[PDB]
Amino acid sequence: TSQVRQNYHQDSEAAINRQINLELYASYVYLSMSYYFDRDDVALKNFAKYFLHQSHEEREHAEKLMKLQNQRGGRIFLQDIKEPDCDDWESGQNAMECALHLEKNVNQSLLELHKLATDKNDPHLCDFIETHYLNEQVKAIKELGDHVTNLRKMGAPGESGLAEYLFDKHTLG
Amino acid sequence: TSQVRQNYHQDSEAAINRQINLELYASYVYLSMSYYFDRDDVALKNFAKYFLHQSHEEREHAEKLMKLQNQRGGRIFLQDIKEPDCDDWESGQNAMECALHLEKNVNQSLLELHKLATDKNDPHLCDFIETHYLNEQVKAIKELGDHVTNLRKMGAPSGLAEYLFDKHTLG
Amino acid sequence: TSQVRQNYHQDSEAAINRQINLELYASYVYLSMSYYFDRDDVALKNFAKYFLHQSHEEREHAEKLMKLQNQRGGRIFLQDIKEPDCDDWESGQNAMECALHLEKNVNQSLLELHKLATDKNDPHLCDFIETHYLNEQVKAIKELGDHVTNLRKMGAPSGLAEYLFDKHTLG
Amino acid sequence: TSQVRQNYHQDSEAAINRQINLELYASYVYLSMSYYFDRDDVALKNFAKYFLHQSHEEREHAEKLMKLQNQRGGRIFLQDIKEPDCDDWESGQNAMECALHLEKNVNQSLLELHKLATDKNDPHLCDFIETHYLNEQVKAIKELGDHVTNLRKMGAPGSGLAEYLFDKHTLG
Ligand SMILES: [Cl-]
Ligand SMILES: [Cl-]
Ligand SMILES: [Fe+3]
Ligand SMILES: [Fe+3]
Ligand SMILES: [Fe+3]
Ligand SMILES: [Fe+3]
Ligand SMILES: [Fe+3]
Repeated sequence: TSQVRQNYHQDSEAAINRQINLELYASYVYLSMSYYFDRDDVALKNFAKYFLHQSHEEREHAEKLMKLQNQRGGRIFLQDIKEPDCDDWESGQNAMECALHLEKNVNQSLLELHKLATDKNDPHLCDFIETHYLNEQVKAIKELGDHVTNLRKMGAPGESGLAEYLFDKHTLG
Repeated sequence: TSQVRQNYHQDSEAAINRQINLELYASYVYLSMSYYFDRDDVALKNFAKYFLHQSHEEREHAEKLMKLQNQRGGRIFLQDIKEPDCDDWESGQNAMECALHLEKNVNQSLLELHKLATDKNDPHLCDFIETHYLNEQVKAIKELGDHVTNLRKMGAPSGLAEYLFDKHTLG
Repeated sequence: TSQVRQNYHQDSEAAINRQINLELYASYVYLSMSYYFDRDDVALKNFAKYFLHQSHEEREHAEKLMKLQNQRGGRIFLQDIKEPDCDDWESGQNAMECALHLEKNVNQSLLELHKLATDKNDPHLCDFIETHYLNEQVKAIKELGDHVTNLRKMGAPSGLAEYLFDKHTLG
Repeated sequence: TSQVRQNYHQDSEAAINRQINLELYASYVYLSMSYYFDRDDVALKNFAKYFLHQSHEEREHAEKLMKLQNQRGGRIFLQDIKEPDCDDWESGQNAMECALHLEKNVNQSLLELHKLATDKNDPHLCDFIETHYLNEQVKAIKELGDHVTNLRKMGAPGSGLAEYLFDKHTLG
């Protein structure tokens, strides 16, 4: 037992390690999407910047969980970061929709983590999750929904060939 | 009677209280419209900001009338602020047209208030209305007509029209 | 159902809409009090400013809840904003006591909202309430209690208490 | 007949001259009140400076009316400035009530002026009065009402602290 460990359940420690893996996977997914849009046959430079920014943000999320693990006296256990679902994301609107699904998945995992934390009467963990992750997920999900809605209304794939270009310039640029 | 009251008719006092309520109602309508555009399935950020700004401006018009009522020694009476007609404004052009309708309604109320003030030989009230409200209304109504016209000509409910208008006119 | 909605109970959506109406009501009450102290037969300018500031804060609270409603994927439904209980608030201490009662009623509404969010295992909502509302309410309630206590001790309805408190505390 | 005169009724010209005299009279009244509060047995410095400022503003209102008379082609006719109704203004509250009565009388004269201007179809004069005088009067009157209300609620002579505290904390 660590000299700092107090009121920290083995289940919470394990769940935190799982969340670390999931944030790493999300970073990887966003990296994949970013360089999809860097392809010369896709060439949407602001989509690529947007997703690269998201990837680095997810990496930070994971590092903050690793820090938390150590603060509470748990022990980090790392697993394979699995390859993203695909290498071709097929359009700006589809990439946005995939990111929305990903972030809702991460949110669900964090909500189950919070529920585990309350069931184990770990207020520090409940507040850590509320303070640093829950509103971030809500804000991210809302932003992705707004982006999907706009691409949809614009006719993005294919209805209007200007849609992805204009959205890249005026929303993501 | 108030120690400040001079040449201020009870009909004018009553009309000023009605106008106060109308300005507060306009503020409420604009707040409703603004957050309609903040929905994730509408997502037009500059429409939402535009209408929020108009909402705060309407609140300011109401408070200027409350100050005026007190300045002349009338007494403020507040009524319920009615909920707006819709919670769904359906489109950027529809909301712009509803705003134009609302602004012409407010203007007609202000013109009737000026006609009342004229009948009561209240030049201070006439000039209050002229100075602070009449050209404000004319400018608002011209701006809204301009907006409606551009959204019309752009083909707005072309799927790009609301997007582009939000970016380049309101943004 | 909204594309963004997740772990957001229908009951919580309805409670947030009721809270929006209550915050707007508080804004209306504070506006009414503020311009009570603006009339020439009351004439306490800093009481007026204080209550006007509170009115604008309450409007901000309402708008933040509408933003929240949209963020979570619910739909804003607006209703009449009821006229305040009085148009004449009769004294500075009485207005401060009415404001205390109002803030306590808002706080009780927020506490019931938090309990509902706890029952529905919505930790995002619980922290929204804890972050933006609960301690602001405790601070507002203590500040109002402070004001009431000083006005009570100064002998407020001594003819000087209201004037002195208006200058030396609310100035 | 002035080379600049246009749409300017003789009646309006006469009424402008009467207004000039009234504004100068108001200035004189305020001067009187100011130095009442400067005497050693009254000794309220901020009452004194408030009413002095009021006097100087009244003189400005008079001079602007003289400018208008000349702008429109009228001829200024000046008359005795009457001595004020009182040498002793009795108290801070009483002086503010007298100031309130004075401004309400000037306001009534201005409203009668605007009515005459309306009747003679003189929109330039109507707007001169609206722009420079009507809301000035409304604001002055509301201010004096506020002051009277506070003094009387403080138990001012119409508590021996009320005049002192009002002089320090409101007129300071
Ligand atoms: Cl002529
Ligand atoms: Cl003091
Ligand atoms: Fe994350
Ligand atoms: Fe918390
Ligand atoms: Fe308005
Ligand atoms: Fe509030
Ligand atoms: Fe004058």
